[PDB]
Amino acid sequence: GHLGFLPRKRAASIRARVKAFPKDDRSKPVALTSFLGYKAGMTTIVRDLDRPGSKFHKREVVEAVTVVDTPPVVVVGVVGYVETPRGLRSLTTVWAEHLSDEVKRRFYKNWYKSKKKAFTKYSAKYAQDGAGIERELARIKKYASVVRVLVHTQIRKTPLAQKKAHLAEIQLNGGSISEKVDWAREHFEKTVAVDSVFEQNEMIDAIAVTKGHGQRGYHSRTSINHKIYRVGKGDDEANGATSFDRTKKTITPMGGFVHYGEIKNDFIMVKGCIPGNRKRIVTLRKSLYTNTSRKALEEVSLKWIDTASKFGKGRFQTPAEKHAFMGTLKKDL
RNA sequence: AUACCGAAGCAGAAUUCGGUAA
RNA sequence: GAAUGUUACCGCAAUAGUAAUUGAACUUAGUACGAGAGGAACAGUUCAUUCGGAUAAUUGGUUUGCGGCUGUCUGAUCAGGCAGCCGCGAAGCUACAUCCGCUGGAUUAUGGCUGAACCCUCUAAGUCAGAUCCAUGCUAGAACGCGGUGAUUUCUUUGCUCCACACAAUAUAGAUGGAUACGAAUAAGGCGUCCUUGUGGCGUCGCUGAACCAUAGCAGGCUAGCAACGGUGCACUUGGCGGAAAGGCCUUGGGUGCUUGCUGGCGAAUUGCAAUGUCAUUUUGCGUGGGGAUAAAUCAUUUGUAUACGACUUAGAUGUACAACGGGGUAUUGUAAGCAGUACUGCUGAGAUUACCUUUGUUGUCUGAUUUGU
Repeated sequence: GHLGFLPRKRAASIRARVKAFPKDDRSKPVALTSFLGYKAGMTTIVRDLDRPGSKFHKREVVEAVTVVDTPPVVVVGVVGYVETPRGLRSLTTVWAEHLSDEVKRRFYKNWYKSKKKAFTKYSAKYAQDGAGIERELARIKKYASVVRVLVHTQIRKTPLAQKKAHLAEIQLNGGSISEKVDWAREHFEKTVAVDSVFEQNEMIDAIAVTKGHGQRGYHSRTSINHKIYRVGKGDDEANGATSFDRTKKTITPMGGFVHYGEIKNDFIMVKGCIPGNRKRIVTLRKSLYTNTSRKALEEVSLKWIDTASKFGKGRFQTPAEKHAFMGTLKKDL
């Protein structure tokens, strides 16, 4: 057994705690250092191997790729940090004036029984000329060194019975922390898309809690060197609008995703599998730095995508395939 | 446990020796 | 899972566990070498084996649900009620399935530079290249670590909280004028000045704080006069600085006492020759007035990512919120009940189930007990 991955004690929460960020680039424009989303099932994808010298070089090759259910990231605040001899410390936290019901639920377990006195008087302080809630920005500018944005996911968009919001801190790539806080404030209550941070062929890393076998499993894990193959937009239609297979369909498997994960929002395709099963929230990061190897730098296309259901063994790809061979079906037509 | 140095009439391949190190 | 404020969310990390590993192919190659066969090599690329984490794209040992097969039989073909067998296949157990498994410093052995010991010297003063130690990363989080943040019982007869005054208990790891702020060197640094502004010139300081600020009044009162509007106890007000443990530093203007800077008038006694002769706050308790806000958690209900049992993850006090359904998709089966007679033929790839998604219309529910609170 691995010595580093011991003891095997289970994680304390579904969300995996991120404790490392890709340094701090003082020259890059302001951008998010990571992304948050939810994990769906898995599928299959094939692409052309442009890698030189490979056995399957310049040939179509099948690769296993998972699908991450990514809801839009709506900013709710930002957190500043200051260097100290006792380690990094969060000097001040601020919020985006207004908070959705899902965000308020995160602070409540018996939400229905509670009088729902969530963020309210704080908004009353904001409901004026600003003063303290505006001087906090100046205080952050004066002393802060690294600023982490505070965002939550649109859980109600995800097909999850649990409507409680999930929130985590994300560091800002850009320098000039004044610009960091200015951009964060301007983005208060705004919605951020995947294209604003990640991009196709980027070697992102995945971190999440492992599957529980029902103590084996249910522990946080980090997987690095995973290449994105296509930015997905499940809000629209015809997600399979690739250059090949001009018979546009949807990435959703027949009858919906197995067990759970009926995609109804943005999604992303990532090379290989991801730790943990569906219904688990997964955070994405740029993998610190980008390797210069062809396996990490080369860009890839996409073609065949499997759509047959897995509620059994799998056969039918689309409902329109059932005709001709079955003759008459008086029960239906 | 593998390799890093100096030497051999060590052309190359290849081989041996003194030190580091398990 | 027990305790410091109540509860909960997002964070930091003192600390500890460390992780990768070997071979193979191209191009540098038939190149340098070399009579000759034979055959280097850095760097750039492509794969798998040893080991580790994952998930099921596929595979794999792994809902009597669909077709029919035997027996006890309803009378009788339609039914298997009871005990199972041949094809398809999940649900999980669970691997013979798949991907991935990182880049920066200081060193040493070692190769040099400057340069004495005494021409030389990689070493004595230092330094460049350079594998063992630490960093990056991953895993847990002091449950005897820390920061920020959502809210602070509308009646315990202001209940909670911060303040003003106001009486007690509680004790001190131990006041009895003042922690009375640069940096850098110790084979030199300040101070005041000059400036043709520098590693500069001039005068000079240390050799201890054995000092600096203050220190006089019944333990510190009343009052009179002189010189200035300086010093200072205290309530305000304009503004700046301090985020490392900033929680302090002040700054403008008056207001109000003292002023021992100087000169006078008042009382000190009896504690009897002394008995620390009681003056600081740390915490907590009770009595009023000046304001501020009025919430949260457990069980229940349940969920299924979780699941040996705990635990964990959820939904709900009026909106497609919770949940039933048949429908729809999904998976499965290949000729079912009968009727058309030509000794199996059209309905009939049929009906069909469907613990996965789906909940479109109807329909039912939406209200309880306990606890917390500086």
